[PDB]
Amino acid sequence: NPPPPETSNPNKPKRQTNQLQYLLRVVLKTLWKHQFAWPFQQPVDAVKLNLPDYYKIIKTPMDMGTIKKRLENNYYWNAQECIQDFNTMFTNCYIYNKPGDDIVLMAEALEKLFLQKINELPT
Ligand SMILES: FC(F)(F)c1nnc2ccc(NCCc3c[nH]c4ccccc34)nn12
Ligand SMILES: [Cl-]
Repeated sequence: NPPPPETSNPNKPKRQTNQLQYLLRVVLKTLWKHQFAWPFQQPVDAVKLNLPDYYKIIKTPMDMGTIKKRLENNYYWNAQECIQDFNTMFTNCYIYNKPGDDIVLMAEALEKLFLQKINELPT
């Protein structure tokens, strides 16, 4: 396993915005409770899950546990940065797997719910 993505970086400029607060309170916390959220709540453990090629393929890993901790730690500058992390998470699942795989069906459902929630954001 490589080290997981950082959740703190003292030199990085940070900001609290209404949209980032909404991404944590509403978007993250709703997706987190979905029946399909569990594979995505922590970094992929390639040793535990016996996926020795996972990080041979996936070079920008991302997961909702990392996103949650970034949001709680005030890591982001803006909502778009956080949205990009969600998109990286979904894309990684699609890249490492194949259409029709159970885990891909899970990511597809979560991505549709994610887009539904970010379609309208607070001002
Ligand atoms: F680690 C991640 F994020 F779960 C993840 N991303 N791509 C993948 C590809 C395979 C995988 N095997 C872990 C156990 C498992 C076997 N069949 C499943 C069907 C749905 C969910 C988990 C599984 N886990 N995996
Ligand atoms: Cl601020």
